[PDB]
Amino acid sequence: GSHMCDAFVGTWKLVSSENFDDYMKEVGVGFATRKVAGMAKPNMIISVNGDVITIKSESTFKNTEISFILGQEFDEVTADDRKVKSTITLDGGVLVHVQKWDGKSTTIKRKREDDKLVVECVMKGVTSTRVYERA
Ligand SMILES: O=C(O)[C@H]1CCN(c2ccccc2)[C@H]1COc1ccccc1
Repeated sequence: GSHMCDAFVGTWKLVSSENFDDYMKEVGVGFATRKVAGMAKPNMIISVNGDVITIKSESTFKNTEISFILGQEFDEVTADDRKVKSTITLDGGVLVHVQKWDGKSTTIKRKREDDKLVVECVMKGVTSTRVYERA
C-alpha cells in the first residue's frame, strides 16, 4: 500500500540552515532559546502507518514528536515550547504545516528536491530554509 507521502519517509539529518535566527525572532522566540536551538543539528524521522504520519525530531536541544492525519487539526508543542493548533495537508506533493497560536500563524513547507528534504519556514515576510539529507 504505497503512497505519494512515501518520498518523505526515512531518517534525515540537518545539513544547512539559512535565516533561521531571523525566522525565530519573527515567531517571538527569546534570545537564549534562539541561540541554543540554532546550534542544533536535528535528525528528523518520518514514518507512515496507515493514515497516520509521524514526524520525530531528535537533537541535543530538544526532542519533538507529532503524529497526525492529513487535514485533521491537532495540538502540537513546538521545539521552542509554544502550544499551537496545527493542520498538515499535502498540496501538490508538498507537505504544508500551518501553526496557529495567540492570533499568530506560521507555515512550514516540506518538499523533496533531488536527494534533499527542503523545509521552508515562513512567518510574516521572513523565510528560513533548512535542508536535510538522508542520514
Ligand atoms: O524542522 C525544522 O528544521 C524547523 C521547523 C521549525 N522549527 C523551529 C521553529 C521555531 C523554533 C525552533 C524550531 C525547526 C525544528 O527544528 C528543531 C531543532 C531542534 C529540535 C527539534 C526541532
